Formats: sequence, structure tokens, C-alpha cells
Amino acid sequence: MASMTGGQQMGRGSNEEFRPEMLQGKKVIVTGASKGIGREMAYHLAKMGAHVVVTARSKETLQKVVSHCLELGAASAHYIAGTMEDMTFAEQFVAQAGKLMGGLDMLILNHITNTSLNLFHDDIHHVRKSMEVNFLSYVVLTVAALPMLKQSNGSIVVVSSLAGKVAYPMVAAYSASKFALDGFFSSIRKEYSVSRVNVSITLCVLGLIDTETAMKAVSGIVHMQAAPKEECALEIIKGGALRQEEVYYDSSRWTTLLIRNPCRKILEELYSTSYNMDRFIN
Amino acid sequence: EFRPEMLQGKKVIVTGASKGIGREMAYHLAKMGAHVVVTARSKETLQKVVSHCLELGAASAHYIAGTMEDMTFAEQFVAQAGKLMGGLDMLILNHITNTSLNLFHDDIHHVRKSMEVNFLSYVVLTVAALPMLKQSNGSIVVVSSLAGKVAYPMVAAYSASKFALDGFFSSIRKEYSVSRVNVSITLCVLGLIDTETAMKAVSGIVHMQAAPKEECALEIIKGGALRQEEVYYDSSRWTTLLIRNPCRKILEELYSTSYNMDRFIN
Ligand SMILES: NC(=O)c1ccc[n+]([C@@H]2O[C@H](COP(=O)([O-])OP(=O)(O)OC[C@H]3O[C@@H](n4cnc5c(N)ncnc54)[C@H](OP(=O)(O)O)[C@@H]3O)[C@@H](O)[C@H]2O)c1
Ligand SMILES: NC(=O)c1ccc[n+]([C@@H]2O[C@H](COP(=O)([O-])OP(=O)(O)OC[C@H]3O[C@@H](n4cnc5c(N)ncnc54)[C@H](OP(=O)(O)O)[C@@H]3O)[C@@H](O)[C@H]2O)c1
Ligand SMILES: O[C@]12CC[C@](c3nnc4c(Oc5ccccc5F)cccn43)(CC1)C2
Ligand SMILES: O[C@]12CC[C@](c3nnc4c(Oc5ccccc5F)cccn43)(CC1)C2
Repeated sequence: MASMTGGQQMGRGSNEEFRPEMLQGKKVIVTGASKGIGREMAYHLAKMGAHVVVTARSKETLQKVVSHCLELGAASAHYIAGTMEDMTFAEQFVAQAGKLMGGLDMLILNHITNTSLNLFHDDIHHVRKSMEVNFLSYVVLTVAALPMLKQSNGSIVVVSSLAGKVAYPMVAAYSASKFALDGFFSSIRKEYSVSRVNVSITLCVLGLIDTETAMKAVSGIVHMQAAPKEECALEIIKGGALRQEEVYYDSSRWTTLLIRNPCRKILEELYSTSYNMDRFIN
Repeated sequence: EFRPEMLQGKKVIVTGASKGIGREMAYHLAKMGAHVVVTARSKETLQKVVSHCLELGAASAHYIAGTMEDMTFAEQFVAQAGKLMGGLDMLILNHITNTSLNLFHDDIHHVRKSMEVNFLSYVVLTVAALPMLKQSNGSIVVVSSLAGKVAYPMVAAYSASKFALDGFFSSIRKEYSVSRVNVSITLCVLGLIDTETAMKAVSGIVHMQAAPKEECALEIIKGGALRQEEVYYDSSRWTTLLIRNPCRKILEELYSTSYNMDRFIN
């Protein structure tokens, strides 16, 4: 029947009223998907009927996610276990994931290195690992994924934090890695716009989320209201499906009222006339 | 209100000081009568800067040549600079890895080198300098860019490294405030500057007015001396009207009522 079927989900209003059917049959990669928000995203995509490839270091926990994804109604579900500290693994994982699904529509970059709250003193090893895992691997994954994403006019979804937009104590190395994601991905988004690379980039700015690891890490130090992981995961997916540049998800209504930087948007528009990129794209 | 006398007899480190803005900062400090230790890879060009600093009126001037790609050099450089001067009042972090304008395709080696040189070495230099800066109630001056506050095409890796500096240094500034570490942190947000390397790199690509390097260097020094959190220096008056993020300042204040750090500092 699929051979005799054709058409498009993305008509009038698909910019921007989300429908779960926008993900039906989509080929999606989810990193850091054995637990937390990543696992919740895998589950939502499964229910939507997407093809899913999940990653994390633990094959046993990834197996459980895959099995549950198949139960939920995933078109297909696979896992490839490995560390995002290993740039060769990051690069080969994408080729292997694309081969399993026959392409790629959405790349969800969610994994981070294990981090606890502490004052910065002399842990350079954690600053470097944070930059390698939380930032550099996202770039390596993007490079490996781009040819397939260009072919499908796909999407890159980057999971960040409010600590990737404002300063927050006790998470300096982590904040540095999240700010780096904004600088990198927002700059290449301008490059893609002028180069006519029809690959959307969604930066997801999340507040505190009720994941097991975050609740343990912040216990007794951060007393703010945590937001539910299930709804968080859905808002990330929605943002990527609607090709939104930025997603904001937090418990506080004051955050939503204040995080947006209209001055940055205006400045970027003003500076867009300061350059002549003709030699780079012809 | 700044006075050149605020730098008289001050012990100052200037990185990336053999050329451009860094060299201009060394010269201003020399005229102000500061003790100066300059760094970059080229000993021959550093020798010229030191010699000119002494002519301009520096209380003392030294150089130590090396690469900021080498974290051990970054760490040992601070100890030696401090040994030469008998302490440290101001740490000016200015050096960057050589960068040209290009679309990002697959140059992961440049993204990593940018992060290592432009960001990681600044952190290593700060760790090595902190005990001396705590002793003098000193200052850390971080040289960034408008590309470290807003997105700009052709400088993705560079922009990522400048954004990282904001996240890192602005977070430790909050930590220092609660830890009662009396070391100021000045983030300098610069627009296009008429340095020889920038003018060559942007030739035919970027046509916006470049601001003078001499005045840029002075504004950086002023900001550090006044212990300002952020310095904004650009040719355009519309930049000055728009770069500031008062909402970020408000949000940071609103979120500080949500955490308790008195378990890490007592
Ligand atoms: N939770 C919050 O309050 C909060 C707030 C703001 C932003 N965020 C963002 O939300 C995203 C997900 O966070 P979360 O709280 O859901 O995290 P999480 O539950 O702790 O899960 C992190 C995931 O990454 C994997 N991972 C860890 N180290 C890895 C490595 N070296 N290589 C590959 N995968 C690795 C973990 O599995 P394995 O250990 O088996 O590898 C796991 O699947 C992150 O980008 C985080 O910054 C979360
Ligand atoms: N110029 C602009 O338009 C502009 C705009 C915004 C912000 N800024 C910021 O201003 C600062 C200074 O820029 P500039 O234009 O003055 O640059 P510059 O003239 O090109 O000088 C860069 C300096 O860093 C040194 N350096 C390069 N690679 C190094 C390495 N591996 N290890 C140690 N030192 C190294 C160079 O010396 P050696 O090669 O001999 O080592 C030189 O002294 C930078 O932080 C830059 O981001 C500049
Ligand atoms: O793996 C983890 C290590 C840190 C982590 C984490 N990710 N983002 C954050 C954060 O951002 C915030 C910044 C400003 C206001 C509210 C926030 F929420 C504040 C505190 C912890 N945050 C919690 C557990 C991610
Ligand atoms: O060493 C160099 C490599 C890039 C370099 C450089 N440093 N900052 C920038 C920049 O920021 C800007 C961002 C937005 C508006 C105006 C700007 F100015 C725009 C273009 C080049 N920029 C020019 C030569 C630094």
C-alpha cells in the first residue's frame, strides 16, 4: 500500500500547529536515550510511528528502551551502544544508524557527560570532558549526519539548558559547553540560510527537569520547581518537527516572559548586511 | 571614572601581546608605569614589544614565549610571570588561535583547537593565577567578541569558543561572589577592530567600519581597572543601544533566590 501512497503532511498551518503524524515514518536518531529526557523522546517517537535509533553507553538499558519502543508502535527500533568521548564511535554511529533506517530525517543531540554541582576550583579534566562530550561530539555527529539530512531536508535538534543562555553557579564547565552549542549552531544556521542547506536547527533551552539524575544532583541545593520529563521530551520533538529555531521549556512563567533576547534578533538582522558571502556559495 | 594612575606599579600579564590589541594593551600599561609580562609564540616579536614597553616607561617588562596549545606551558608561564614580578594584580587573557573566515563543513580539528586555545587555556591560566590574584584582590580580563554574544556566519568554531568564555566566566563570577573571592571578572565584547590580521582575514568579505586598536586596548584596560563585569566596544552606536541583555541580569537575580550555596562555602 505504501508504494501506492503519496503526499505531504506539511501543508497550510504546519508552520505551526503540531500533529503526531508529522513523525510517522520519520527516521530519527536520539542520543543519550537510555534514560531521562532522551528515553522519553524515544517513547514519544515510538507512539508516533517513527523509525528510531537510540544510543548511550549501556546496551542493557538501551535494549529495554528499544523493546518498549516496539511495544509502543515504532515503525522500527534499534540501538548502538558506545561512548560519545570517542569521536570515531560518534562518526561511525551515524553511518550505522542511517544504514539501519535507510536514511535520516531528524538528529536529536541530547547526551551529556555525568556532572554534579560543585564550585569550580581546578578540575580542568571535567572542563575538557564537558567540552568534548557535550559540545565537540555534537559537531562530529552533525558532520557525519549532514549528507543524509541534506537528502531528506531534515532537522538537527540540539538539547541545551537555561544555563546555556544565562550564567548559573556550580555548573561552570557544563554552562560553557551549553553556551558553545548556541554560538556554534546559531552561526552555522546563518551559513545554511545563505548556502541554501534546507536543514533546520532547533536549540532547546530547558529549565530544571524531574529526571532521576538531575533530582539527585541538585537535591538540597537547588530548590526550584522541576518540570515533567514526559512533557519536556514532547516539546523538544514538537520544536524540531515545526522547524523552530529555539524551544523554551521551564516551570516558571517568568522565564518564558524573559529568556527571549529580541535585541540579539535585531542586531543579527542589522549585521546580516555587513557581509558579502558570494565567494563561499556559488 | 578611570585614571591612568590606577595601573601605576600594577603587576599585569598580557597574553597574545606580540601584535594587535594585545601589543596595544602592553604599550598603554607601559605608559601608565605598570609592571608587565607579555606572552605569544614569537620570542623575536615579543623582544620588540618588551624593548618598546621599557622606552614607554614600564616599571619592568618581560616576555616568556610559548604556545597556548600546551596547557603545561600555560600553567608554568603564570608561575614564572608571578616570580618575575613578585605577584599579580591583573590577568589579561587575549590570545586566540589563527582563524580565517570560512563556512563550516568538516574541519573538526579547527573546532577543537579553537576550544583548546581560545577557551581551555584561559581556564588553565585562571587556575594558575588565582592564588596570586586572591592575595592582591586582583582582576581577570577576558577578551571576547560580539560573535561571543550573537551568532555570525563564517566564524562558527570561533563564536562557539567566545560563547563558552561567557558561560564559564559569568558562572564562576557568581561563585566568587558567594565564596567571597574578591577577584573581578571583565568580559570584553569587541566588534570589528583594525588589527593587521583581522583586516587581512575580512578583506572583501566584511565591509562594516573597523574600530581603532589603540582605543580598543585602552577601553579593555579601563574596564578591568574599574572592575566592570562587561565592556562593549564597537564602531556602531546601534550595537551599544542593543548588545546589553537586561533580561538576562533580571533572570539571574530571580533564579538566585532558588539555590543555596552555603554547603560549599562556610
Ligand atoms: N534534567 C534537567 O534538569 C535538565 C535541565 C536542563 C537541560 N537538560 C538537558 O537535557 C538533556 C538530557 O538530560 P537528562 O537529565 O535527561 O539526562 P540523563 O537522564 O542523566 O541521561 C543522560 C544520557 O546520556 C547518556 N550518556 C552519559 N554519558 C555518555 C557518554 N559518555 N557517551 C554517550 N552517552 C552518554 C546516558 O546513558 P549511559 O550513562 O548508559 O551512557 C543517558 O542516556 C541534556 O542535554 C541536559 O543538559 C536537563
Ligand atoms: N581583531 C578583531 O576584529 C577582533 C574582533 C573581536 C574580538 N577580538 C579579540 O581580540 C583579541 C586579540 O585579537 P587581535 O585582532 O589583536 O589578534 P592578533 O593581532 O592576530 O594577535 C593574536 C595574538 O595571539 C598570539 N597567538 C596566536 N596563536 C597563539 C598560540 N597558539 N599560543 C599563544 N599565543 C598565540 C599571536 O602571536 P604569535 O602568533 O606569535 O603566537 C598574537 O600575539 C582576541 O581575543 C580576539 O578574539 C578581535
Ligand atoms: O546533568 C545535570 C548537571 C546540571 C543539570 C542542569 N542542567 N541545567 C541546569 C540549570 O539551568 C538553569 C539555569 C538557570 C535557571 C534555571 C535552570 F534550570 C540549573 C541547575 C542544573 N542544571 C542538572 C543535572 C544537568
Ligand atoms: O582573528 C579574527 C577571526 C575572526 C575575527 C572576528 N572577531 N569577531 C568578529 C566578528 O564579530 C562580530 C559579530 C557580529 C557583529 C559584528 C562583529 F564584529 C565578526 C567577523 C569577524 N570577527 C576577525 C579576524 C577575529
